[PDB]
Amino acid sequence: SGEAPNQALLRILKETEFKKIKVLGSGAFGTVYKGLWIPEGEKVKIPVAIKELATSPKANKEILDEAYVMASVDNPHVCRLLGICLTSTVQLITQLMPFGCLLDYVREHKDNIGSQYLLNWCVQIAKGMNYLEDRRLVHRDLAARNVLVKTPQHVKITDFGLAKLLGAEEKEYHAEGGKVPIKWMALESILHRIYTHQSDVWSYGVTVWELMTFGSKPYDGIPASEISSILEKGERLPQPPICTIDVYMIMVKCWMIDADSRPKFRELIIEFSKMARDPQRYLVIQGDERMHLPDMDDVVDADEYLI
Ligand SMILES: CC(=O)N1CC[C@H](Nc2nc(Nc3ccc(N4CCN(C)CC4)cc3)c3ncn(C(C)C)c3n2)C1
Repeated sequence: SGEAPNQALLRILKETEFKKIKVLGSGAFGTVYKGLWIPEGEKVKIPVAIKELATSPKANKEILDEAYVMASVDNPHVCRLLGICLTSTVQLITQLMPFGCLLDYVREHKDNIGSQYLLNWCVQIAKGMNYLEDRRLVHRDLAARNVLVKTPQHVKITDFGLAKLLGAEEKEYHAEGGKVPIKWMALESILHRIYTHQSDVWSYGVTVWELMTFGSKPYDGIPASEISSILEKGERLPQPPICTIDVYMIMVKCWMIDADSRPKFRELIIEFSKMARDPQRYLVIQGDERMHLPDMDDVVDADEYLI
């Protein structure tokens, strides 16, 4: 066969199995709800988020593309769809990520986040992305806002509203118009609308910068139309205060002009894993030693060695 059959199950869930309990988020697109899912006859209550959007035939087409992608992934560091409800406007049903997105989380808990948590998040995000790359999937909107927190110890990548699947012999995605976030975009993406796993790596680099600065805005103040010019001249995001040159050098590499010179996600996993073994040698954080939220230099556990 040209390509491999996608045999994922799309699950359809009766409206009467859910119970919206509270708006969680709203704006633009639609709103996201917190709820409970109680499958029929089972004795189980599953905390869920329910994501919708008035009915426009343009919207439903796009939310179903998103369900398609979310239903095709299965990994501890990715959010998968639990199912869809076919109400007048189609709802996506996902597992509830109780602590919200990671951007707001690091802003809110700035003063209580130790280096161990920061480096572990980098390892986990890299594992999710490496998985998405295994599934031949280019995310195209990786950012701190699109990483969610199941616990402070455990995060997952979300938001496949722009994700694209690539043939077994296709190696780029050539996009069109439509608002993409320029400040997380690789250079090739901004000049040529080309996207690859390697341009996800660039976006990974920006996301890591967001975390290290406890939630700063990339090129704060700068109008998007300028970014391509800044980047072309050779400018990048500044080294975060807590960052050793070891860590910042990794961010810089994710931002090479030559996309094949950037690190692979499976390398990002290895490098950050090693740093996670001695956190304080790589991030310098005032008060690090006592923080709480609810030669073997080269040793890597096999679980983190992925080839
Ligand atoms: C950037 C943006 O527009 N967002 C990010 C969050 C939301 N999308 C979302 N949220 C989920 N859960 C959640 C959300 C906020 C909290 N609190 C509420 C109380 N605040 C003091 C602190 C945070 C708690 C939980 C969520 N769970 C699963 N998903 C799916 C769609 C992956 C979620 N999406 C919309």
